[PDB]
Amino acid sequence: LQLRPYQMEVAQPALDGKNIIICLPTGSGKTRVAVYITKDHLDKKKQASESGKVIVLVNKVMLAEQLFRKEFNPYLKKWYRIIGLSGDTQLKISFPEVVKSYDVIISTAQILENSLLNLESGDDDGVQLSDFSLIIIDECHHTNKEAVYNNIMRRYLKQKLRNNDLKKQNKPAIPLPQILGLTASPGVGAAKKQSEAEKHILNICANLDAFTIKTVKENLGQLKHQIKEPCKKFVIADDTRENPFKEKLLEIMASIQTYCQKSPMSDFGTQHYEQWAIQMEKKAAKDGNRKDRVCAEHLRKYNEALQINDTIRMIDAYSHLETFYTDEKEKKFAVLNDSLDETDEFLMNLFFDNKKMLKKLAENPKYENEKLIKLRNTILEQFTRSEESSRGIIFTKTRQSTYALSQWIMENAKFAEVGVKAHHLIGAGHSSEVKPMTQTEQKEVISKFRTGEINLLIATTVAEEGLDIKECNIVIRYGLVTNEIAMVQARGRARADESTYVLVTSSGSGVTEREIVNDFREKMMYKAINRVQNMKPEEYAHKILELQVQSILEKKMKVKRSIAKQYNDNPSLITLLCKNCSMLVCSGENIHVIEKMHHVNMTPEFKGLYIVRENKTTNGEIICKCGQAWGTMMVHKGLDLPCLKIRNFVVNFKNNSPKKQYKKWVELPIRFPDLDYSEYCL
Amino acid sequence: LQLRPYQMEVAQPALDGKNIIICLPTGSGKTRVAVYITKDHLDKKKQASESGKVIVLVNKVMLAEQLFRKEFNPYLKKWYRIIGLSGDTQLKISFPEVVKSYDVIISTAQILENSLLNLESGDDDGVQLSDFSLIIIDECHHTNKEAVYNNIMRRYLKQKLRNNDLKKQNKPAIPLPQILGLTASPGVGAAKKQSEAEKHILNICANLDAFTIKTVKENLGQLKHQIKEPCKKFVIADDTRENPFKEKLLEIMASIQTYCQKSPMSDFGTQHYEQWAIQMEKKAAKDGNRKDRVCAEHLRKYNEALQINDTIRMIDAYSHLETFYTDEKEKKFAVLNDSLDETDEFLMNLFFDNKKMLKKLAENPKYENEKLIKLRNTILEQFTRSEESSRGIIFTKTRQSTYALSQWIMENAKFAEVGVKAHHLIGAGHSSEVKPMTQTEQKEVISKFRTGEINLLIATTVAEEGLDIKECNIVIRYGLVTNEIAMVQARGRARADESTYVLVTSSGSGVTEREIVNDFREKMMYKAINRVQNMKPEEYAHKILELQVQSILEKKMKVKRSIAKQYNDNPSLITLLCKNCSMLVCSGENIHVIEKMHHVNMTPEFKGLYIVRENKTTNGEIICKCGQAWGTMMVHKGLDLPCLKIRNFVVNFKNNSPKKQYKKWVELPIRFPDLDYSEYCL
RNA sequence: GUCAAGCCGAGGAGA
RNA sequence: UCUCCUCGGCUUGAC
RNA sequence: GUCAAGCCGAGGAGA
RNA sequence: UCUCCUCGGCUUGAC
Ligand SMILES: [Zn+2]
Ligand SMILES: [Zn+2]
Repeated sequence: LQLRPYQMEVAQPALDGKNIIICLPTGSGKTRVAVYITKDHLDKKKQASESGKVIVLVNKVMLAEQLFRKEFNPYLKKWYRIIGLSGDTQLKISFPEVVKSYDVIISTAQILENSLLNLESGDDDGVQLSDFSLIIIDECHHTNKEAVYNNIMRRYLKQKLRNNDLKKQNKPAIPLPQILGLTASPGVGAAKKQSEAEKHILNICANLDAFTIKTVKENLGQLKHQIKEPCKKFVIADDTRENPFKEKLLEIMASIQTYCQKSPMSDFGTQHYEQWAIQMEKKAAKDGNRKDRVCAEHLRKYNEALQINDTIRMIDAYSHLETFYTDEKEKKFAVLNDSLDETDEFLMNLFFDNKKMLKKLAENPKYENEKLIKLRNTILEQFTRSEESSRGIIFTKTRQSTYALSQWIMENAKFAEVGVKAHHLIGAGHSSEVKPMTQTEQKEVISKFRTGEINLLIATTVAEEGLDIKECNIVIRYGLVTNEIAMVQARGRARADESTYVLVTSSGSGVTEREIVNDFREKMMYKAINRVQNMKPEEYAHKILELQVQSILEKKMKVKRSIAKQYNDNPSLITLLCKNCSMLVCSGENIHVIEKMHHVNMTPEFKGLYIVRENKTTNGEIICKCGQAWGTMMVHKGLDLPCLKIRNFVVNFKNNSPKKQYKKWVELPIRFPDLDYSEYCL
Repeated sequence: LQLRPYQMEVAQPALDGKNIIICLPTGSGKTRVAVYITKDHLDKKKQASESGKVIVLVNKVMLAEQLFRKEFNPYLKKWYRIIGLSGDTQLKISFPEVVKSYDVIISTAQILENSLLNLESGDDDGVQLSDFSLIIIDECHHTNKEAVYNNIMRRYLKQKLRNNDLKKQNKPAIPLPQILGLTASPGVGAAKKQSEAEKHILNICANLDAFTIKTVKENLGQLKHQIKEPCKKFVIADDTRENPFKEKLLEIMASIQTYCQKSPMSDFGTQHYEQWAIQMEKKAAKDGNRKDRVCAEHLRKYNEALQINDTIRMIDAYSHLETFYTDEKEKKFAVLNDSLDETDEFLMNLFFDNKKMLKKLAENPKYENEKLIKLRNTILEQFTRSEESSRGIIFTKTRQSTYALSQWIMENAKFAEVGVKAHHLIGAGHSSEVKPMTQTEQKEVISKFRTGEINLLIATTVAEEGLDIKECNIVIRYGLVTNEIAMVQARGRARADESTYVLVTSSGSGVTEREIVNDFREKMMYKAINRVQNMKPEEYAHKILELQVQSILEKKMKVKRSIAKQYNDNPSLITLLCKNCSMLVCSGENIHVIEKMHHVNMTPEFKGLYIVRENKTTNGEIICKCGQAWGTMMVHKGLDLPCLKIRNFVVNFKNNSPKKQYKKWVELPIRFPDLDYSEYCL
């Protein structure tokens, strides 16, 4: 085992109790300190002949795998038992046994939280914090209002308050395990005033029951000498192109609005216009009136097209619009086949013509963009001066930006002659209609980029966290900004001597202000850390107890308000109607539930009312006669049961029918019966 | 006849209807209970003057023979007629007559299933379950998703649902026979949560229409007193040798990969690397490109060599590699005789040299292994302390492990001076290129080991089931684990007072976790058995009917999806090409079928295109000009017809030719004509 | 009584 | 989906 | 080992 | 409240 002087200095208090936090810059070997502390604690327990239980909590499965593979297991594999859990991992043994089997655990917090909830509900034995002797948390800054770590530590704090009550009343008390937290930047919860930043840091400490931040001061110099600082670069551009195509799109906007006779009262292409369109569509659906709901949806689509145009070339906005409208036309063709609306037909007659005109206009690369040209100039100069040693990382905002920029970079032959290789990267969560990337695909891309099979990697906020890469020189941000914590993490991910942290932005975005404020929050955070390290121990204890009570009572009354908050036992006392068109779809008696998860009806009347879409190229889509999507087919129990999304339906109570929208099955108060499938048999 | 109090307690409900299950530990005389119940049922039928038909179903022919010989026949031979059937037995009488002749039957389930299928298809009269009056099933735990017992009981459950429909509609109904099931551990279908284990047990009960598990509780104590528990032992070793030879093999790996310019992206020696190699070879064959398919195959061979090295000494991996490459060289010599490829010749020039070097290096027993040394130490201490009373049983994973360990144990003189005698044992199914052991050979080895002619018996999963041996003290597992059911059966096969259940394992394998989880699943299974025995009879009936409908509908829609699932009447509309090399081999017009089983072509053009290998020392092998194996010669009809394996060929449709691999004759949609051999005559 | 070949299906373990 | 292991059934043929 | 679907919760940014 | 992005957990199913 190897340790360094500043590591001892920071970790010295933890060696004897002192449940504390640790904050060190990236690449400081925090995991090494954690493993050393765990080994010391286990040795002390074995010498003392008491049970030694250690758990490590991480918010990312990849982090758990990396910790169990690279650093944690190899050092301590021989002395004790080690294992790493996760949802992906097949927890075939159990959670409780691995707790009372290995004496050392690595896992995501939510697994432990689920075990605790099972224990309190009595469904499973689960485990209690008292069964442990040491908790280690990674990325403490995520411990906040009601995150998972915060739930675990709220449980611990309730136990500690119970112990406080007993000590002055009953001598026996439940022992509480030591708590160690790790991070690099504890962060600022939007607190601007340095006093508010101090309050935020004290809240973080109280959430962990931390005795002190305990940052390195004496040996700090040597640490600073060992760590290096990259180089920055700012680049700003102004928008003056897009006039022809954008003006034509705005003319289409105006025509549609005059058809609807509506006043947006806001500049076109802003998310406020999207919000207004959503509100208008919701109101139209609630009132049951047509001619505006479908028009509101189309206005929303045109607004999204205008936004993507503002951010991306005309061809991408055209592709989005024509894909959506080709899907709508396929819906209309299917509706005609199984068997004319003034709004739909008016819009479509306007469209076909304007779509042909915009196809003709789209073949005009004279005014495509300038930010992309400037990006090309940047890319080429840095990669040419790198001479094949450029590990380019691109950060953008959305999925479509990544896809389109990767495609158009591959199209360009200048990068090809330079030898650049570009591949895109995105998250896992399925959303935005875009194909998510599987964790296996993520790992494949990262491995290719590490070994050099990929020289240019387009990514999103995922790259800003994790993604341990040996070399990262040219890290460019294409008009985005998240916060000081992620900003510092990304700027520290450029782990190379001559690394360019380049910010390619539009003049409108004030990212320079945010980076300046981030550096100032960094120095303010260091100052607040020094202050708290210099605050009175008694006052520090009083304030941490204060914020502990804050959190405890907040959670208590959150449960109080959310005991039920919605109670009604009315199995079949509503009518569900279609959204775009108002016809009786179902009632509360013909519908049934599966697994307490999926809602579906199987009555032949339902069968002979809807329409089925040929699956896009088993789980085929199901739609209405007006083209409104109702759900998807499912194969559970073997029956081809059409599950439906309540977001696409509307509700009407039999009592008074105040039409409203739910947007989610759980949100509504009433309950639907479980699918007792004794019927449908033969 | 002899019976014991707990046997009456468990079997009392079955004496009057109550189609149920029974679970008792090994050596509890379950067969005695079954024969007593059968005698009681027959006596009741004769007193009542109604036909009494009893069938016994077993999944192993040896089990049927043992039951008919030792316990079942002798007790009841006088009162009624008894017989035991099996595929090995010459069923010259018939199935239906023995059903309506003996009034008592012992057989494998598949015989009854085939009779039922013949009856439904109308080809043969067959028999129906209504013709029976009592079914007894052995090893109920095998009754699962779609095993044979599950098919029989699905037929029975469909009949029962028909009867349920009639009772409320038509008074007359088809009588259903009583059902009795037997086992020792009903098992857990991977269900971890105790609720999921309860669901699995309820599914098992529903599959058998069981009214209750009916386990012994009152007299359980006496049973526990009568049965004894062996002693356990764990031993773990770590791997640090193999560096020279393994490093040289990995250098060969790297050279081959650089020749192919491929990135495995995974640690060498893992089955994932084998899967990737298989996928790459399949892709190469599909695309018709060479230089990678043969290279992929050789990479697979080297991976297998590395795995066997990791598990076994260097000499075994060398023997495997040199045998395979000597076969390849014999193929090449034959190809040269009947008449140079860059990949083959490059690989072979690399090989000859590296093979000579590895021969020179192989004579180095300084770092052969440590797990084998530890195994030797174990073996010697237990056999020395046994003083010739050691019935050693060794469990391993594969055929080659058994062969090599037996050979190397016989080579060692320490066991020889101790007087140890070692013989290997394997299954019957032909696979892995290894000579399978005939059931006659199996019986010979088991008889020799029982009488003491063999003191050490190396075996595989076969030994974990059946293999009734009087004495078994030292049962050692050399790095393997299957499940809780087989674990408990094997641990109960150590039927002696002082028996050592020894687990010799590598530190990597977590067999200790699995055995702990197996004991915990045992107690959880007992708890679930108690619960179901304490569940409400009405709720129990409802849930069993629920799962019965589950299974019935699942099978219904499985047939629905598998009515045909692949339909095409195109006698000669494809071209079959060789796999390793892409040349036209045959078409769909020149090929013919025999017995609906064997595929072959006899055109002289086919004759003058392939090559024949001298049979390894009638059914000689047939190969291509590129060394690819095409099939084997056959003598059916008397003609020397070369049958071919579709796994070694590739297909090309005349319409659009999307090259694909079938791997099996049945899987493909099209049909080939029967061999009308009116041609070829004179 | 013994052997060889081929085909079909099923289960378990691992990945 | 792949590997390993196990089981049963069917057909042919030979000794 | 791989894939698809669905559901639940949480965090960050913007408005 | 809406949009965008990210994360984790659960269930099912298939290969
Ligand atoms: Zn509608
Ligand atoms: Zn060939």
